[PDB]
Amino acid sequence: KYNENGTITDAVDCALDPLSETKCTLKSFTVEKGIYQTSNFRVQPTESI
Amino acid sequence: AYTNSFTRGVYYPDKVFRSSVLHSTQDLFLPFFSNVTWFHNPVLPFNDGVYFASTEKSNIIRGWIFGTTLDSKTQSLLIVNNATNVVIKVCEFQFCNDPFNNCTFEYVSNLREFVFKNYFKIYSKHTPILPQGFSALEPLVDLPIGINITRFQTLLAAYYVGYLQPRTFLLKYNENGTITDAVDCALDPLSETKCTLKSFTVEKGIYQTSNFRVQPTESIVRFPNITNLCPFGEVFNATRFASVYAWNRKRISNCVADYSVLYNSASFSTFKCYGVSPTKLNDLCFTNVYADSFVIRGDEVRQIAPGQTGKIADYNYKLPDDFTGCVIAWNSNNLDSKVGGNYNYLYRKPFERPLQSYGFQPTNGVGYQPYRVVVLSFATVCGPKKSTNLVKNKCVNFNFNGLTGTGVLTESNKKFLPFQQFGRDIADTTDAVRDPQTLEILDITPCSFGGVSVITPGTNTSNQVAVLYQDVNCTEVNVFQTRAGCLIGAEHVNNSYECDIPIGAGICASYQTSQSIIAYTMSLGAENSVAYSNNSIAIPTNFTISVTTEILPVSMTKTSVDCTMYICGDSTECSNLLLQYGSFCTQLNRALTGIAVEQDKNTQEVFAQVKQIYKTPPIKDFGGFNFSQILPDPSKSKRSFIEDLLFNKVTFNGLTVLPPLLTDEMIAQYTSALLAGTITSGWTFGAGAALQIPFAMQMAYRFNGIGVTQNVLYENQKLIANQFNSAIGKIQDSLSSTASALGKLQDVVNQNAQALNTLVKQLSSNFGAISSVLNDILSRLDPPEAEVQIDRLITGRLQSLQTYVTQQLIRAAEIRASANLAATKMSECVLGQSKRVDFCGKGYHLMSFPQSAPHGVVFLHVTYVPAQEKNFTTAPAICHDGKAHFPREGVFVSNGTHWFVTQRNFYEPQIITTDNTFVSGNCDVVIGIVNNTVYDP
Amino acid sequence: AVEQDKNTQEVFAQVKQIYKTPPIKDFGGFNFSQILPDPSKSKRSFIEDLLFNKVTNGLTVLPPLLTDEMIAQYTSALLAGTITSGWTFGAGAALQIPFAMQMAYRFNGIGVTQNVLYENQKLIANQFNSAIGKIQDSLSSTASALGKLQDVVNQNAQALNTLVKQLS
Amino acid sequence: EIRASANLAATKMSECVLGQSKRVDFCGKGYHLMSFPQSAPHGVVFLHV
Amino acid sequence: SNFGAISSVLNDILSRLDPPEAEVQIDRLITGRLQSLQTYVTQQLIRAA
Ligand SMILES: *[C@@H]1O[C@H](CO)[C@@H](O[C@@H]2O[C@H](CO)[C@@H](O)[C@H](O)[C@H]2NC(C)=O)[C@H](O)[C@H]1NC(C)=O
Ligand SMILES: *[C@@H]1O[C@H](CO)[C@@H](O[C@@H]2O[C@H](CO)[C@@H](O)[C@H](O)[C@H]2NC(C)=O)[C@H](O)[C@H]1NC(C)=O
Ligand SMILES: *[C@@H]1O[C@H](CO)[C@@H](O[C@@H]2O[C@H](CO)[C@@H](O)[C@H](O)[C@H]2NC(C)=O)[C@H](O)[C@H]1NC(C)=O
Ligand SMILES: *[C@@H]1O[C@H](CO)[C@@H](O[C@@H]2O[C@H](CO)[C@@H](O)[C@H](O)[C@H]2NC(C)=O)[C@H](O)[C@H]1NC(C)=O
Ligand SMILES: *[C@@H]1O[C@H](CO)[C@@H](O)[C@H](O)[C@H]1NC(C)=O
Ligand SMILES: *[C@@H]1O[C@H](CO)[C@@H](O)[C@H](O)[C@H]1NC(C)=O
Ligand SMILES: *[C@@H]1O[C@H](CO)[C@@H](O)[C@H](O)[C@H]1NC(C)=O
Ligand SMILES: *[C@@H]1O[C@H](CO)[C@@H](O)[C@H](O)[C@H]1NC(C)=O
Ligand SMILES: *[C@@H]1O[C@H](CO)[C@@H](O)[C@H](O)[C@H]1NC(C)=O
Ligand SMILES: *[C@@H]1O[C@H](CO)[C@@H](O)[C@H](O)[C@H]1NC(C)=O
Ligand SMILES: *[C@@H]1O[C@H](CO)[C@@H](O)[C@H](O)[C@H]1NC(C)=O
Ligand SMILES: *[C@@H]1O[C@H](CO)[C@@H](O)[C@H](O)[C@H]1NC(C)=O
Ligand SMILES: *[C@@H]1O[C@H](CO)[C@@H](O)[C@H](O)[C@H]1NC(C)=O
Ligand SMILES: *[C@@H]1O[C@H](CO)[C@@H](O)[C@H](O)[C@H]1NC(C)=O
Ligand SMILES: *[C@@H]1O[C@H](CO)[C@@H](O)[C@H](O)[C@H]1NC(C)=O
Ligand SMILES: *[C@@H]1O[C@H](CO)[C@@H](O)[C@H](O)[C@H]1NC(C)=O
Ligand SMILES: *[C@@H]1O[C@H](CO)[C@@H](O)[C@H](O)[C@H]1NC(C)=O
Ligand SMILES: *[C@@H]1O[C@H](CO)[C@@H](O)[C@H](O)[C@H]1NC(C)=O
Repeated sequence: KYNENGTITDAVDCALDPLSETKCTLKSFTVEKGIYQTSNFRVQPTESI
Repeated sequence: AYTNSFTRGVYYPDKVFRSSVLHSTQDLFLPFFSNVTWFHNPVLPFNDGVYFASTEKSNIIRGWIFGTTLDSKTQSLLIVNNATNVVIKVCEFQFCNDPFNNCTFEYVSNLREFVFKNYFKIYSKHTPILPQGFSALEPLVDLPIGINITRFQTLLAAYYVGYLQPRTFLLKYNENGTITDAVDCALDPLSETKCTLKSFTVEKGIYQTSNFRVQPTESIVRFPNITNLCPFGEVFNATRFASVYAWNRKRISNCVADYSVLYNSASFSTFKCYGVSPTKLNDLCFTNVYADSFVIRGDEVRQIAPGQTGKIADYNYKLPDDFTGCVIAWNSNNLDSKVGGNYNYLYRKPFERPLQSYGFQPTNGVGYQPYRVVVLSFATVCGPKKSTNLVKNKCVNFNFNGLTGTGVLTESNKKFLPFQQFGRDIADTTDAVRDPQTLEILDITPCSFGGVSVITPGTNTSNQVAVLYQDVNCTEVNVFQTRAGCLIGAEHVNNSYECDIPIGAGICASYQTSQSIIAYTMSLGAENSVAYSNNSIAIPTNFTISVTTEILPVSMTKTSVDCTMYICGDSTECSNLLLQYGSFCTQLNRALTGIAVEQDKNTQEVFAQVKQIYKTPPIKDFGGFNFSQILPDPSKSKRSFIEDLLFNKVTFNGLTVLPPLLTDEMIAQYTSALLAGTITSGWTFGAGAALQIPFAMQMAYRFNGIGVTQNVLYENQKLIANQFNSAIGKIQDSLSSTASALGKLQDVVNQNAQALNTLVKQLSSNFGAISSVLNDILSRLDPPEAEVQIDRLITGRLQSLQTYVTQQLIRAAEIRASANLAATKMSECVLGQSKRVDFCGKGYHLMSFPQSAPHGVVFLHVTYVPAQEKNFTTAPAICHDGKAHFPREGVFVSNGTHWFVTQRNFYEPQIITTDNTFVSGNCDVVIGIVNNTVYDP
Repeated sequence: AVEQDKNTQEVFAQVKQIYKTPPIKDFGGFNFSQILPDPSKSKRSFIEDLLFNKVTNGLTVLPPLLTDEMIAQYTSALLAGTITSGWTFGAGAALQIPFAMQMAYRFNGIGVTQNVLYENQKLIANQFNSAIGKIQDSLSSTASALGKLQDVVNQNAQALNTLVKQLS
Repeated sequence: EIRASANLAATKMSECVLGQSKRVDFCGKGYHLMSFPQSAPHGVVFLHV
Repeated sequence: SNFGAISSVLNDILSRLDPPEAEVQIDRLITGRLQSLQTYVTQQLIRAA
């Protein structure tokens, strides 16, 4: 978040928690009441065959 | 002797397992119902490949020979089954005239079927018992020989030989991956329909499966007939030639230069071109051509070339090393040579013009003879492009100067100006041309074409079809010519009927009685008339209560597509490239999310008209009206008998489906509440509080609302309740009997399924890429090259999603409009009594009941419809004491002796009294007024 | 293309039977001869002819299922019903009614007692007849009167012309 | 849009021609009595009385 | 967005490259931006309906 003088005054770490994910998805520091789709859960491979 | 191959000649096209799927493929298969030669030894054609089959008891046939000669010289393929094994060899075998080294390959291992096709592969099947039936042959032997086979011989019992063709088949794979059936897409128009629809079953209707296009039969090439030629005869047939030191240079320009004379002529000792091919000189064009003409000694003619040295090449006549042109020369021993010696020819940068003479004499050797040499050094000098004759009134491939195309040439009426060679239609389209040889103008009519539609009854009834060729005549293609096109196979019938399968322009087709496809002008309904007069009125004396069913869609499947997983499924390299498109991926996700939300809004707006959940009592006394088939069944999902009938008649790539907020039970609770409200409190629950009312009384209001006095209901209450109960039973029979009753909901499901199926199928497309599979690109190419192939897939897949989303949004607009209408109908039709004609079905609307349904809502509309009527004499008014009496309600009628007053929607004559009529104006004013007596109580 | 035939049928095919008018035109003084089909000619009314006369690569065009004559038959049937059986052919049977009585209903339907119609029937019929003549003058004089239909045609023509020109 | 227009036209024929509309300004200005349909190129024209 | 181009800025492409290559980089931006307008217009027409 850049203010009027171009100084970064805030930030969202998009991997910190599910609310941060919502804030990054909506490109906002405020999230309104509701349900939002932000990602896609995926099981990762553990072996190489 | 020949036999019918029926459906034999199918084999597994590859080594990939498939199951429970209809797969379309094109390969060399035996065409269905083809002609196979029946043998019971000769060398036969192989063509593209061979279908071979035999029926044996004693196993006489042992093998085959394949090749081009079957007689040494080259390799032949010998496949022989002998004793306990099979021996395959491809040696340069010397065969007997009547059979029955340098080897590159050798290998050693009742109805029998084989496929021998090209390297060479063998497919086969062996079954106990040419018999009719179907099975698929499987690959057993792969022979990577690279051997040319044009002919083959069978080594010896009956056998059949057919030939394979590159035609498309729809192959049906069962649960175990066995091909159990097939459609030959080239067999007939029904097979084409089955292949087009990717199904072995075809529904009744008209389908466009192909396109008819008239092909050109010959080509026409036209150029001006050589108005200007260059004088090559003044160079090669010149009376006198110059020396090599100081030669003649003639300029060749502004002409058609025909070099076939110089090339083909046998008078030349040599003809060689350096920069260009000597046989392309008439196709080529040069800016300028110059002829350098001189006489030199035979042995020195070899110096007239690029890259040469010597007396001529260095001091007299030098050519460039990058010289473009042709050197032509011939002996002049009988022309220039003289007995005492011709010494008039003298010799010493490229083309740059002390000296000695040549002693040219007729008696010297060949190397000492004079040769006349002409060098043509190479826009204004172009070759004689050849023309052909022009053919009119046929489809041709034409070429007029620089303009080409396909069409039919006919005489025009277009007055081209003296300098105009070509013409155009409004959309920059060639309409006519001027012939370059003859000053005539010809119109170009595009060769006839149009869609090809197959008209068919369902395949559950008949496999007979008719074919309609759209917007064409019956010359280019039991034939009926109509405005819509040329219909072949349907009979023309004079009698009109209700439309079944539409053709267009007033024409429909059907399958009727023995039965055949017919075409006819459609009927718009029965012809009738109203028995109108100034003094006659028809008034209903009886009525029925009917129930109709109106089926409306409310919602779409709430699909959702993950744009990243769809395009770049578990691929980091693809995702990095996908991000170069900014928000395009995000926009697609947002658009689909918005629709999924809208679909819950549609359902809520349509069903949640009531904020409370109402239920009927254990008391079902509604005055004889039986609602048990529309009310929820308490022993079960809590749905009615009709609701169950409605539901029972409708059916890993980032594509998922989200559930609706309101489930089938929740909707059932809303339709239950609305129904309980409708039955026990009428419309009052809609306006506000649910106010209980006896059902018979509620109906009294419903009847007054349509102009039928309440006493009619009570006097005929038993009749009305019985008609209602019967009508509901009829609804159940209709819904149970045919699933087509709910086509409107099934159509929504089908369109959404097709949209999703299309989106998945597009994943297999290459879009110009080396592979449709992202993982196969990544495993083959390094990033500098892989990224290009991936971008091709991203553009195609991203474009596919954009197409899908646009279609879903437009379709959603239709569904939303339907949902808005359904919501409007429920409020005005169920939670009230609509007066809008044909809004709640035909008749005078009384009441309606909602029912739940998959992806939509179904309404049962209960309406009042006149059943029986009589012809009454009428008048607008009656005369009493000279004053004009008008009815307060209803009309005046006469039975032939007495006048009565009665309500318009039900005949119920009353005595005309001062309490039934009012007075306004008089008998000298009202037109059509008649004499009567009005009773005064 | 299929949808466009559905639109046509939903709008015009609203009557189960094709009804014709009688040889008598005694409709209480109301003159409908300019909206009824001309029996001497394409079986269309005088006004319908005015309406029609004011509207003007791999690409083909399919005909409609219902041709101008089929539409004319439906408008004729609907009109015959409207004039001789009022609103009842809509609900069910095409019950005959004298035109003056049909209008009496129509007047009561707007809160005006039917005696007004009969007392002023000559005036009302004359005003109606005049108004229809005015419709004909308006349609004949002002081509733009049907601008909505011309605009749909123009938009479709432009869409096709754009598609073809893009080939260049 | 054409479909929506056709649906409106169909509604009008059913309520305005076959019946007697009580919907204000649905069948033109004034108190609606009756209407008559006329055919037209690519559409329908109504005369509202 | 780059849309496959070396730069999202048209003036940067023109200042850095001569036409033989600049036209390629520009064509990539034209396809992407033309596609973006087509997407926008389609959404405006549907929303407008
Ligand atoms: C309402 O109609 C249902 C039928 O739709 C009646 O139920 C049937 O009653 C008969 C006689 O007892 C049984 O033989 C049938 O098997 C019943 N059918 C079903 C589906 O249950 C019901 O009795 C009627 N109720 C009233 C009050 O008339
Ligand atoms: C018209 O209706 C009147 C009234 O019902 C009929 O006159 C009656 O006819 C019955 C015999 O069916 C007599 O018993 C009554 O006394 C008659 N009433 C009067 C007032 O005369 C009359 O017959 C009917 N006319 C026709 C042609 O049906
Ligand atoms: C109703 O009956 C009366 C007779 O009682 C009719 O009045 C007569 O009409 C004729 C013809 O114009 C005159 O010659 C008589 O002198 C009139 N008689 C009286 C007493 O006025 C009247 O016209 C009839 N009306 C209808 C509608 O039939
Ligand atoms: C309806 O009005 C038309 C005029 O618009 C009448 O037709 C005219 O009839 C007269 C004879 O009385 C002829 O001289 C005219 O030439 C006709 N004109 C046209 C345009 O046809 C028609 O007769 C009237 N019909 C009714 C039932 O009143
Ligand atoms: C910008 O700087 C000025 C001082 O020059 C300060 O008064 C103002 O509040 C600053 N604005 C922001 C958003 O930090
Ligand atoms: C095979 O050809 C003969 C003509 O020689 C023809 O009569 C017969 O019907 C054909 N059979 C099939 C199956 O095509
Ligand atoms: C089949 O014929 C070949 C001829 O080369 C012979 O070598 C082979 O042994 C024969 N097979 C058997 C089972 O005898
Ligand atoms: C086999 O190849 C040799 C050359 O190595 C050739 O001379 C001989 O004729 C060939 N065999 C036959 C049957 O032609
Ligand atoms: C196979 O032999 C034929 C001559 O019978 C010849 O025309 C054809 O080109 C040959 N094909 C190949 C692939 O050698
Ligand atoms: C698959 O094989 C099993 C075992 O032979 C058989 O019972 C089953 O019917 C087969 N399925 C099909 C579709 O033929
Ligand atoms: C072609 O020859 C015809 C005579 O057969 C002549 O009339 C015509 O003008 C010639 N055309 C050209 C272009 O020379
Ligand atoms: C030279 O004359 C002969 C005989 O007439 C002729 O056949 C040949 O084509 C002529 N050569 C050229 C270049 O015209
Ligand atoms: C349609 O054909 C199937 C057999 O594939 C049969 O079971 C079904 O009853 C038939 N339906 C009708 C309506 O004849
Ligand atoms: C083309 O169709 C018309 C009917 O519209 C017919 O009269 C004409 O003869 C047909 N043309 C040919 C060459 O048969
Ligand atoms: C219709 O009937 C006429 C005789 O009135 C006859 O000439 C014509 O061929 C018949 N057409 C059909 C399709 O039956
Ligand atoms: C109407 O017709 C039915 C026969 O379907 C009869 O039972 C009923 O009594 C009749 N009602 C009247 C009012 O005529
Ligand atoms: C009324 O009279 C006409 C003409 O005779 C006849 O066609 C019609 O069927 C009659 N209506 C009734 C209800 O009898
Ligand atoms: C009703 O029509 C008949 C037959 O044309 C006629 O004799 C009678 O006078 C007409 N009635 C009125 C009131 O015009």
